Amino acid sequence: VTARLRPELAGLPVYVPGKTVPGAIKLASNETVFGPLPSVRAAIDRATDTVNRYPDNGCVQLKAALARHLGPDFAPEHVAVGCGSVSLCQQLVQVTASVGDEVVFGWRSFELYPPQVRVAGAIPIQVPLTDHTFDLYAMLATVTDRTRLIFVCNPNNPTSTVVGPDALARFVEAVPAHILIAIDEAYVEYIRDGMRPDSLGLVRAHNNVVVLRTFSKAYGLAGLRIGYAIGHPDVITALDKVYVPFTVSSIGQAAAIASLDAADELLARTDTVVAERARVSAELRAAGFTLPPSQANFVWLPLGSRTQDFVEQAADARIVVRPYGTDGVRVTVAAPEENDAFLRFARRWRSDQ
Amino acid sequence: VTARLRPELAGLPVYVPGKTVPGAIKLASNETVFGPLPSVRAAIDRATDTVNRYPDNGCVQLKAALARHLGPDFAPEHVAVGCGSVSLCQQLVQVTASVGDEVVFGWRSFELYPPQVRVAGAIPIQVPLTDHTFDLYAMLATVTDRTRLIFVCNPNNPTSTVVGPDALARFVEAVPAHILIAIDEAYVEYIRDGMRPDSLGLVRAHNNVVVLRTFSKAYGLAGLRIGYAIGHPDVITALDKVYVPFTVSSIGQAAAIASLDAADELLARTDTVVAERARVSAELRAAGFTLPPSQANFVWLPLGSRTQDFVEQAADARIVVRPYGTDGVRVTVAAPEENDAFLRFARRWRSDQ
Ligand SMILES: Cc1ncc(COP(=O)(O)O)c(CN)c1O
Ligand SMILES: Cc1ncc(COP(=O)(O)O)c(CN)c1O
Repeated sequence: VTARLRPELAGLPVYVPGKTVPGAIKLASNETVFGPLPSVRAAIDRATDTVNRYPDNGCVQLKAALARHLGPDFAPEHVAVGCGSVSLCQQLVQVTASVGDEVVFGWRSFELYPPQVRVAGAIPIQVPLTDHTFDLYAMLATVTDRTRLIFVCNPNNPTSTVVGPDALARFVEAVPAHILIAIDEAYVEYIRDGMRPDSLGLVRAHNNVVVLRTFSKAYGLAGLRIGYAIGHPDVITALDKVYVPFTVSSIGQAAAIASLDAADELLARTDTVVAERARVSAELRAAGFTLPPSQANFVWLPLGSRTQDFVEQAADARIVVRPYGTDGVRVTVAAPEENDAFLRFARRWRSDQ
Repeated sequence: VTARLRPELAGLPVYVPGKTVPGAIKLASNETVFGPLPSVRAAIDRATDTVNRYPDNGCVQLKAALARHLGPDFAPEHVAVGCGSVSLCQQLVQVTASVGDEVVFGWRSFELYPPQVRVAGAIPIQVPLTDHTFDLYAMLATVTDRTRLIFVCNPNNPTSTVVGPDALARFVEAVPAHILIAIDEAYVEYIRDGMRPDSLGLVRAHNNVVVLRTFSKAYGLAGLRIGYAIGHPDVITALDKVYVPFTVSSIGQAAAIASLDAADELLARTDTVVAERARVSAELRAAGFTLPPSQANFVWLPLGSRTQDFVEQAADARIVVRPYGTDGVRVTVAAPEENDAFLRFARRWRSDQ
């Protein structure tokens, strides 16, 4: 006899992380390539002095720094902080959804969403993409009385694309006002070409809109786990009710504050990533690959049934890229020498096809 | 109109942390008082270089070290790691309980249990203590067909006591074998007087027993959030299914590994805390305070309706102690000079009654 566990656990689609392989360049987790700035390193060591003490459960000084960086329309009451935006995704489910409820999102999208929804006893409504892009029209139509939460992943992980900014505004305006809408903006700092939506204006104009952002990519703290949500104080308060206490570490909070102080410097680096993104995209298309327009720090190769082969052969060339079933491969844009290694491999692989 | 949130959120008993008051003596969060060893800071220093990279989702190195420390009868498959044992408490609830299900625990016990149970839509069965100690007989009598999880907090937070080690074994033997029993051993390193149970023996003897331990107290890493569970590989596999990805940070893992390597030095320090505990207990009793026999790094003062006054008066003396309703005050055993400052206050307060 064994302990009786919940029946939902069997076949639960557990999250599978990007691999780390000795000897290989990693283009599978959308990480930026630079270690911490001197001031960030200093804050980590300063926080290390008092590691025997619990963190601030409320991340008070971080919220004050985030509110200031968000501008005059936002105060700390509009900000929740979580142990990665992955934690905030679960907290959103925990404040909205229970047994038999529905959570709507585009698919393929962040692989985190389905299992977290299922843990709540709710059902994920996975709405197909159109041209590798969230289909807001289709998502709206599938709303029912039991729809408790909607995720819009923008830019989308793993397809890299963004919806039209005006289209997003129309969507939010059309959704029944009682349904929480979470706009996942993990990659927002990489959006160019006038495609960034007025996400903060949407949270101002609508009490049911919450925006998720992260320190893991542009701010370079994927190792330390700081995500934040921007929303209406009632929603922020609810998220803080289900927050697992102390999960955002002291060192994480201090490192995040120091990163905010260096934001001009850190955000300027995204311009370089975007330049490589354009170059990687141009070279891949010149080789004969087709891929959608990326607004993130990665590209999406919809290789279908060939994704497994591409990834295995990439591994043989000491390059780690990220497979998504039989849909495609997500390739991070990183250092120029890593991007060149990937491009050389990609040309060679497609020639062999 | 506001976003519709779950009804269970209204009046949820949200976890209230111990206050942190700059300039005051903090005896409110059961923290140890020493900064990290140079070897631990060095491990953090090395990990700081790659904070741009995600942590190991599987905590492979840490699990291996934990399994070595647990001895020849335990391998990594018996160990789950969480972002604090507080996260593992939620994971336990997530693998066992949903709407209508029951979770039984002694009360007063860990403030964390009721809200996490309610977040699952489950029903907390709160079984009164007897002489400030878990009443295993009464808890057994409360078991039903809907009992999905049992918490035994040993030593108990906040009352500081343990049940008899044989009584614990008999309780485990008498609980129906399909019900998961979690033994919360956050303070196990402080148990003396032959009162420590054979919890690892119980795990080996029973597939439905899981033991929770932490790096936050004896190992002095409260700021960095590492807890671990020891159990049957099926339970561990299940806990890892609901684990929020990457929540145990890269720096936390490195610090925890370093702390295991320095376990002889760190564990030896528990003897000094134990000596202070006996000393403080004698000083309080001589000053007219009754208290149960503590096996933790804190004592429990069953002040009843006077706890608010005691805490307020302590606060005015620049001493932070932890109030629990109209039941009592939990006071951490910390540095000798800090304990003496508290004792001075305690004697003063006593004389004013
Ligand atoms: C859309 C999205 N949201 C959240 C996350 C998780 O980020 P964090 O490291 O802040 O948890 C990811 C990971 N790439 C993502 O793609
Ligand atoms: C019984 C018990 N369990 C778990 C915890 C949480 O410890 P951690 O810091 O590992 O989350 C505490 C905190 N005092 C506790 O008292």
